[PDB]
Amino acid sequence: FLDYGLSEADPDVHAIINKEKDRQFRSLELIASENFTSKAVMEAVGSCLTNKYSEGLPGKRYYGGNEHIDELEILCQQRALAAFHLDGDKWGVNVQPLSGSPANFAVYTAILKPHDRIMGLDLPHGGHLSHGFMTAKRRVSGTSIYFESMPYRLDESTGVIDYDMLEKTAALFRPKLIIAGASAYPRDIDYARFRKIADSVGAFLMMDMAHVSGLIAASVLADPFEFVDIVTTTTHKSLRGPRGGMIFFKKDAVHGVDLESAINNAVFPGLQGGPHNHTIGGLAVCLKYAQSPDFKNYQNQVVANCRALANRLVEHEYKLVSGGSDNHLVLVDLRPSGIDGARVEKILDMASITLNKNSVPGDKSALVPGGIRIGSPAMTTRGLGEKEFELIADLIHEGVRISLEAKSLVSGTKVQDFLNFVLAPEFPLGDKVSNLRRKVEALATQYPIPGV
Amino acid sequence: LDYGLSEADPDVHAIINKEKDRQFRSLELIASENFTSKAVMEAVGSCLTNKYSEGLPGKRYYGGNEHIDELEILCQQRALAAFHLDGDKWGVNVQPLSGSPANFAVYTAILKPHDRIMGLDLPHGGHLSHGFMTAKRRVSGTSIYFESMPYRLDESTGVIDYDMLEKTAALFRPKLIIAGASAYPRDIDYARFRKIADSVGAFLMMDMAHVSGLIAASVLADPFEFVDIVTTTTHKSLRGPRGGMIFFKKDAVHGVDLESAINNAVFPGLQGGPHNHTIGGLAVCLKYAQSPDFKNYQNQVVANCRALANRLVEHEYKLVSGGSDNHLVLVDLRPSGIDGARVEKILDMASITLNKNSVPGDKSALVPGGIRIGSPAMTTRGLGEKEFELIADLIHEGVRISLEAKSLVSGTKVQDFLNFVLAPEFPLGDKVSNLRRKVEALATQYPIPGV
Amino acid sequence: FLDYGLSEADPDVHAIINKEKDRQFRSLELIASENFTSKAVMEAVGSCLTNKYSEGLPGKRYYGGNEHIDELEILCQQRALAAFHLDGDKWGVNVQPLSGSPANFAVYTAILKPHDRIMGLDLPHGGHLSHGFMTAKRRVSGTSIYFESMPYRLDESTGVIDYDMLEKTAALFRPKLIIAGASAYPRDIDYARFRKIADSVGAFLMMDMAHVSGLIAASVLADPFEFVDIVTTTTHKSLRGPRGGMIFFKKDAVHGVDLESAINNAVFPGLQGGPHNHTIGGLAVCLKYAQSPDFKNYQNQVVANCRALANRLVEHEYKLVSGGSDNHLVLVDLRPSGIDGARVEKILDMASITLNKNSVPGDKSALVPGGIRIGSPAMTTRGLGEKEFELIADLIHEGVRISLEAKSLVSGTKVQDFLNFVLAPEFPLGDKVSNLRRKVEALATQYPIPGV
Amino acid sequence: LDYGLSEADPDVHAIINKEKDRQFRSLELIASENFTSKAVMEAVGSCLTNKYSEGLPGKRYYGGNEHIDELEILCQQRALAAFHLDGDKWGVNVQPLSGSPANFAVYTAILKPHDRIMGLDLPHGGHLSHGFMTAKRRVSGTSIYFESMPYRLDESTGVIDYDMLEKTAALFRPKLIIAGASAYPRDIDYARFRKIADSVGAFLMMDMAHVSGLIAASVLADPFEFVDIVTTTTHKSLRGPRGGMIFFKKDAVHGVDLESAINNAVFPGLQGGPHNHTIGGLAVCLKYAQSPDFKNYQNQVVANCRALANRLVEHEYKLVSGGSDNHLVLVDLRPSGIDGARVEKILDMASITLNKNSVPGDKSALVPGGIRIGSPAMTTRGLGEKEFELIADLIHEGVRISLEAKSLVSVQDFLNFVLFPLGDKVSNLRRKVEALATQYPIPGV
Ligand SMILES: Cc1ncc(COP(=O)(O)O)c(CN[C@@H](CO)C(=O)O)c1O
Ligand SMILES: Cc1ncc(COP(=O)(O)O)c(CN[C@@H](CO)C(=O)O)c1O
Ligand SMILES: Cc1ncc(COP(=O)(O)O)c(CNCC(=O)O)c1O
Repeated sequence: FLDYGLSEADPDVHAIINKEKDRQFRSLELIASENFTSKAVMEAVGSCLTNKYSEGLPGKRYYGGNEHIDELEILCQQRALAAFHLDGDKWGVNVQPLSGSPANFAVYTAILKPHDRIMGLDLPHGGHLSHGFMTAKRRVSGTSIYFESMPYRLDESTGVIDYDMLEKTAALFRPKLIIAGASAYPRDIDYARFRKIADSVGAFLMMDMAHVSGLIAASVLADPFEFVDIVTTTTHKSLRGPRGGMIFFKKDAVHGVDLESAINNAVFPGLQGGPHNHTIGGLAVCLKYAQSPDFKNYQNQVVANCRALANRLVEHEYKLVSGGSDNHLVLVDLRPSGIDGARVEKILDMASITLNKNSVPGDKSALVPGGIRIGSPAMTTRGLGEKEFELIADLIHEGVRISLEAKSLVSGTKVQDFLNFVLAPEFPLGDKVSNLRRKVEALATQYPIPGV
Repeated sequence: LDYGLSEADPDVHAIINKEKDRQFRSLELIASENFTSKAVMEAVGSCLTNKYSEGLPGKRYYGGNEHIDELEILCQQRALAAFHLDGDKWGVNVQPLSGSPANFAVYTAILKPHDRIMGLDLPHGGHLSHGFMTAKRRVSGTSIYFESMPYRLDESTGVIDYDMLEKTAALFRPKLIIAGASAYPRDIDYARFRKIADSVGAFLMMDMAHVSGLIAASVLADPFEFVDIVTTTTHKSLRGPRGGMIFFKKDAVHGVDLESAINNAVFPGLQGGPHNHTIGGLAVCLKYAQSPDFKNYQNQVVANCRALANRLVEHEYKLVSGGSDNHLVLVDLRPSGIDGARVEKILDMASITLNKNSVPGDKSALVPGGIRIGSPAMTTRGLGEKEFELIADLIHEGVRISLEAKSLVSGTKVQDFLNFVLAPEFPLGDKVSNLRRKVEALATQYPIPGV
Repeated sequence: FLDYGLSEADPDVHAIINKEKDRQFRSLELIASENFTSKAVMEAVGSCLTNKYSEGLPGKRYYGGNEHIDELEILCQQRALAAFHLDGDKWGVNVQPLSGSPANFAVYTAILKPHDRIMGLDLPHGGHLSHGFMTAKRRVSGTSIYFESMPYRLDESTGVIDYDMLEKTAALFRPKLIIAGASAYPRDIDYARFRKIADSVGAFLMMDMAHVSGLIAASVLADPFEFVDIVTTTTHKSLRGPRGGMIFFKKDAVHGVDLESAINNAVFPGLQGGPHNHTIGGLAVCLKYAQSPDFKNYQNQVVANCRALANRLVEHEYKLVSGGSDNHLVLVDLRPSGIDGARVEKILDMASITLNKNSVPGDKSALVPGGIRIGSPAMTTRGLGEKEFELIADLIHEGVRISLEAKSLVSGTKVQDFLNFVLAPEFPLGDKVSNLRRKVEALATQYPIPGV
Repeated sequence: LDYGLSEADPDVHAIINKEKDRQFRSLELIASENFTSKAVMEAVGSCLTNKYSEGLPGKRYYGGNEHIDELEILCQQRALAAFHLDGDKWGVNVQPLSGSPANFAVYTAILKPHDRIMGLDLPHGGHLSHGFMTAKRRVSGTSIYFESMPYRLDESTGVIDYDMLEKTAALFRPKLIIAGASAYPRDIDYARFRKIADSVGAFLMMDMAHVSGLIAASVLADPFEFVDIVTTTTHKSLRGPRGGMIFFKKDAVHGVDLESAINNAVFPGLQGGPHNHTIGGLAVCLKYAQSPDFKNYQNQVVANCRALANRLVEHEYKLVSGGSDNHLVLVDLRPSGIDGARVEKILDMASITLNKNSVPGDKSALVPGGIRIGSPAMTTRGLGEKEFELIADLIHEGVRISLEAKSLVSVQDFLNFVLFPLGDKVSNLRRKVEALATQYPIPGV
C-alpha cells in the first residue's frame, strides 16, 4: 500500500542523514578506522537482502527459500579468498560475522575453552579491547571475562613490539592463542617471530587485520597468511566495505583441530543467529573492488599520504610513536606539547578536523589520552594527494596551537570545564577556530565523496 | 567514479534482482521474516555506515558525532515511546547487533561465567541463545559459558508447564529465568513467571523477538508490567532492520544497576563501533510502530494466522496447543504421517517457504515432527483472511504431494528423499509445478515494499 | 641428648591426654561416626614411619630409602582389596588419601572438570558436606565451589531415598557424577537402582562408604562394588582404623576413562605431597583385623545392638525415621515428642551421653534440628550387648524426659534461655541430671576401652 | 582382645622394625626429613585419635570436646609464641592435615576459582602445591582450579630474578604471590616481595615448610614482618608430626577478614574432623620449639650445612648459588659429567639417602643434573661439623662410584646392572657410612 521514501516517511531522520552527509563532505575525516564506502556497497546494503533468514551455511540451511542467498554467500567467499590471493584447498573463510568484535569472539569460542589463555597487544600500547583488557578493578573486555588474557607490550623507548620479552612471557604464561594485529600500531608485524614464539608453546596463532586488510590485499604490507593459522578482519576499515566481519582459517588440521568445523559451528549455532545477507551483498561488492588495479593504487596512495603527513608533522616538531609509520596511520605523542588528546580532539572537531584522542606508551592514566591517532584512508578515498596531506598536517598543527591557547584560558581542570568553556558563545578564540574551519572546509569541499 | 551497483557489480546486481523476484512470486511464511519498508532500506543504505561512534551519546571515543548522537537519542526515545514506557522507569540500549548478541550482553551484564539459567527447551519451541546442550556437546554459546537447564511444554496441552517450572526452578536455583520463544503459539503468563522468579530470587527477562510488534500494538500482554529486562530483534514483528535492543528497569533489581551493567556489557564489554545505519533504520521503524496503521497491521496478522489455523483444522491437521494467540502456528505433522523436513522441501519447490520445526513429543531431534507457519510477511503485502485460507489449502496440497513422494522412496533417509525429488525424472514434477502455479498466481497479485 | 617420654617432656599435654582418656572411659559414646581404635593401630601410628618422605607409589618414588615403606604400602593395598573381597585384576586402590573429604575431592579432580555437574544426598536429609552443599546465598562446601552440585532427597514420610524423584531430576540436570552414601541414613542403598539412573545419563557412579565400610566388609550390608565405579571411605569410623581415607576404583575403562591413572595422579602429584606412612601403617593393621571372624562378629553385634536400642525406643513411644534401621544407627524424630535435638543433646551431654542433634525430613528450620542420631559401634567395641543397649535406650528416654521438663520451665523459646536455665546453680533438675549421670557412668565404667 | 602390635600384626611389626633399623644405620640427608621425638610419637599414638571435633574451640558441632578444646587452644598459643607473634595481630589454624591441604585451603579462602597465583617454578626448586603445568597437562590441582604462572631464578646467580618477577607480576596481575620453596638455598627478600605484591594489589604468602624451625630460632629473616599469610608443614624444619598450620593477619587485608575466610575454608570448606592426635604432637613440638635447645640445634643445622658445602667445594663440586644460607645445598652435577638420578640410587645402595633434584639449566626435565642434601635429620642425631665434612667425603666417594658404575654401562639400564662388579666398593662405602651413623642416638619410641 503506502511505502514512502525516507524524506516523506520520516522527515526528521532524513534531515539527520543529510546533516551527517554534509558534515562528511566538508570535514577532514582523519579517524584511522573510518573510510567512505561506495555507492555500490550502500545500494547492496540497502536492498531486499535484509529480508531473509538463512541460518546455517550455503546448501546446509535451516529454512526454505535460500537459493539466491547461497549464490551470494558462495560468491562472497570466492572473492574473499581471491582478494587475499589464497588457495582454497589451504584456506577457508566465513563471511557471516556481524562485526570485528564478534568475529574475534567466535574464533575464541571455536578453538578455546572457557578460561583458556590468550595474549594480545596491550590496550594502552595500541591494542584492541577484544583481544583482552583487565584493570586492577575489573575485567573490562568480555574476552577477559570468559578467557584468561595477558597482554604483551611495546618497548617504550622504540614504540615497537618487544618481541624478546614476548618470547619470555609466552614461555611462562603458556597461551593457547597468541593474537597479532592492532588498533593503533604504526608498523608492520614480524609474523615469522610470532610463529616461532607460538611454536615455543604449541599456541594457535591469529592475525586480526581489521585496520590493514586493504593494504595486505594490495600487497603493500606483508602477508599474514604466510605464517598464521587464523585471520580475522572487519570489512569497514581499509577494506572500504560495509560494517561486518570475516574469519579466514587453515583447512589442514592445526594442533589436531579441524579449524573449519570449529569456526563455522562457533559462528552458528554457537554465537550468532541469522546471517545479515544485505551486509554480505556489500561485502561481495567491496571484495570485487579489492582485486582491481585501482584499489592497489589507492592503497599505495594511502601509505604515501600517511608518510607525507608524518614527515610534515615531524617538521612541525611533533614526536611520533615509533618515529614514523609503515602503514595508514600515525600516532602523535602530544606530551612535549603539554596538552592531552581529549582537548585537541575537541578543538579540531570544532574546526571540522575529526580524529580521535589515543593513549600513547608512557601515559600515566588511561582516563587521560596522551596523544592523537591520524589516518589517511578516508581522505585518500576522496582523492587527496601527498601535498594535500602536508596541508592537513599544517591544519592539524594550527589546531593544536589553538588548543594550547584555549587551555590557558580555562578555570577548572576537568575536561568538562574545557568543553563548557570552548562551546560557550563568548569563547574568545571563536575567530581563530572559525578561520581554521574555513581553511579545512575549503580543502575538503574541493573533493568528491563516494556514496548514494 | 562512484558507479551505481548495476555498473559497479553487475553479478551482485543480478543476484539481488533474482532475490527480489523470488520474494515477489513466493509465499513467504517463515514466522520470523517480514518485508521491511523502503524508508528503512534507505536509512540502512546511507552514509551513516561511515561513522565510528563507540560509547554513548555525548560520551564518545571519537570526534564528529554530533548528528550520530541526535540519531541515537531520537532512536532511544522512539524505542521507549513505541512500548509505552516511562523513561524514568525504563532505559534502552539500541546498539546490539542482533538478537543473539543482545541476549549474550544481558548475560554478561548480570551473570558470572557458569551461573545458572533456565529457558524454554529448544525442541519445545525455544531459542538456542537461551541454552542448548545435547548429551555429548554444548551447542549454544550460552551453554558453554553458563549452566543451562530447560523448561518444557506440557505435551497434552502444548502450553508451557508452569507447575513443573515452579518445581524445577526450586531445585536448580537459576540466577536468570528467560521467558520468550521462537515457536510458541500462545501468550505468556508474565505474572506466573514473576512468581516463580521471585520464589528463587532470580532475574526475569523477556525475549520478545518474535512478538515485539504485537506487544507494541497492545495485541498481546505487556511483559514490561512484570519483567526486569526485555530483549528483542529489530527485525521480525517489529518490521525493522536486522538488529537488536535491550530494555531494562532503572530501579535497582536485586541491588544491580542494570543500566550501567547492560550498557557496559554492550560496550566496552562485547561490541565495538555501533552500526549507525542500522540504528537509523531502527529509528524509522519505531516511528512507524507508534502509528494506527501499524496497529491495524498487527491485528490483521493475528486474524490472518487464526484464519490459516482454522482451515488447517478443517483439513484435519493437529496444531500444537490447538491454535494460536499470535502471529504463528506450529503444526504437529505426526498425525498426518510425515515429518517437517520432507514437507519443507516440497513446499519450497512450490514457492511456499516455511520451516520445519520440532514438536513436543518428537522421539528425535534429528527428525522434526512439525512445521512452523507465520502470517507477518504475507500480511505486510496486503493478504487477508480469505487469502490465508487459500494458503492453508496450498500447504495441504503440498503435504499430500510430500506423502506421495515419501511413498516412492526406499530409504526413508532424508538425503534419499532429497535426491529423489531433485532428480530431473522426479515423477511428481507436474504436481509440484501445478501447485507452484497456484502459489505464484496468489503471491503475484500483491505489492511488496522496499527500494 | 634428652629424648624424654611425654610425661616429662610436656606435662600439660600429658595431663590433657589423660583427662581425655578418662572422659572416653566414663562416657557412653553414641555418636554414630565414632569408634575406639586398637592398641595395635595406635602403636603403628605412633611409630618412626612418621619420619619418611615417600612421594609417588611403590617402586616409583621420587626419593631413595623407601624399600620398607614400599613393602608396607603394597601390603596395605592387598589387605584393602582382600577385606572387600575384591579381584585385583578388576579393582585397584589408593591408600594415601589424608581423610574422607580429601578422598572424595581427589575422585572429583580425577574424573571431572571444574564446574561439571554432581548430584549427592542433600545435607539436611543426611548426606555429607563433601558431596555438595549450597545455601541460597553461598557455596559452603569445596565441592559446590569447584563443581555444580544438585542434591537429591529422601521421601518426606518414608525416610527413604526418593529413587523415583532422583530418576527424574538426574534426567533434567545431567550430572557427570552421582554419589551414593550418607552420614545419617538408616537403610541400605539400592545400588542397582543408582546404576540404572547413572546409565540413563551416562554419569559416573560413586559410593562413599565412610559410615558403613565395616558392615560392607563383614557382608552385613549389600556390596556397592557389584554396581559402582568408584568407592571412597574414611579409614576411621566404621572400619575402626586410624584417621585416613582410601579410594577404590575399577581398572576396566569407564566411559572411555582410565580411572587408575586418573585417580592416582589426582592424589599425587595432583593434590597431596608425602604420604603419611604412619597412618598407612595403622590402616594396614586395621585391614588385617577387618578380614577376621571376630570383626565379622563385632559387625553383626553392631546391628543387633542398634536394633535392641531402636526397639526399646519404640516401646517408649519414640518415632524413628523410616520406622527403624538396617545398620549401625538410628534417627529419632523428636517432633511428636514435643522437643528438638539441640535441647536433648545438651541435657544428655550434661549426663555423659554423647550423641548428636540431627535434622529430620520435614523440619521447618535448619537452625532447629528435629531429631537425634544414635550409633552403636563405639559402645559395641567396648563389649556392650543387646541388654546394655536396651539400658542405653532407657537412659536416653530419661534424658528426653528431663529435657522436656526443662523446656516447660523456661518461658523463652530462645535456646540460650534454655542453656542459661540448665547451667544455673539453682537449676531445679540438677539432681535428676546427677542421678542419670551416675547411672550412665556406672554402665560405661564396667567395660574396657582399647588403646595404649 | 587388644594385643600389642608385635602380636596383633607381626608382619607390620617386622616392617616397622626394618624401617627403624634403616633409619638408625643410614645417613639420612633428604632436606625435608627429620626425626621427631618420642614425646611427639606418644601424643600422635594416643587416644586423641578417637574424638570428632568438627569446628573450632567452643564452636564445635559435637559435645564431649572440653579436653580437645583445651588442647587446640594450647596448640594455637604455642604456635604464636614459637614464632614470636602478637595474638592481637596474628591468628593461626592448627587443623590442616599436611602442607598441600594447608596451601589449598588458603587459595580456597581468599581466591575465586581460576584466580591468578604466582609461585617459584617447579624445575627451579618450587613446590607442586604452588602451581605446575606442562605443555600437555595441568599437573598440580592448584593449576586446575586456579591459574598459575611461575617466576624463575636468574640462572647465572641461582637467586630469584626479582626484576623479572616485578615485570611479569605487572603483566599477569596475580591475586596471590607465593614466596618459599622446596629446594632454594638462600634467604628471601621479603621487602622486595611486598613491594611487588603491592604493585598489583596481591595477597602475599610465605610457605615456610622447609625453614620454619630456622625462622622460629631467628636464624633466618622473619616473614611475619612483611607477609599476610604464612603456611607451613609441621614435619620438616619444625621437627614435629606430619601436619600443617596456617598463620594469618587479623587486620583486614585488601578488605578481607583472613581469619574468618581461612577458618571457613579449612572447615567446613575442604576438611572434616580435625586429627587431634596430630594436634597433640604438634603442641609438644611447639613447646620444644620455644626452648634454648631448639635455637642451638638450628644454629647447628646451618653450621653443619656450611661445613658440608665447604668440603664439597674443596672436592671441587659446583653449588647452585655458590653455597647456602640455610639447611640445604643443591649440588650441580653436570660439570662432574653425570646426572642426579644415577648418583641417588648408588648413594642409597650405600645407605646415603638424599634425592635427585633439577638444576637451573637442565635441558631435559626428564634428567636432573643435581642433588639436594640437607643437614636437619643428622644434626638432630648429634652430628657436628667434622662429621658433616666426613659426610661430604662419603658423598664424594659415592659419586666416584656412580661415574665408574656409569662407565661400566652403555637408559634406565643403569638400574638393571646395579640390581654386579662394583658391589665391593658400594659395600665398602656402606660400611663407613653405617660406621658413622650408628655412633649416634636416634629419637623416637
Ligand atoms: C584490530 C581491531 N579488531 C577488531 C575491531 C572491532 O571492530 P568492530 O568495531 O566492528 O567490532 C577493531 C576496531 N577498532 C576501532 C576501535 O577503536 C578503531 O577505531 O580502531 C580493531 O581495531
Ligand atoms: C614449600 C613446601 N610446601 C608444601 C609442601 C607439601 O607438604 P606435604 O608433603 O605435607 O603436603 C612441601 C613438601 N615438599 C617436599 C616435596 O619434595 C620436599 O621434599 O621438599 C614444601 O616443600
Ligand atoms: C526468541 C528469539 N530470540 C533471539 C533470536 C536471535 O535473533 P538473531 O538471529 O538476529 O541473532 C531469535 C531468532 N530466531 C530465529 C527464528 O525463529 O527463525 C529468536 O527467535
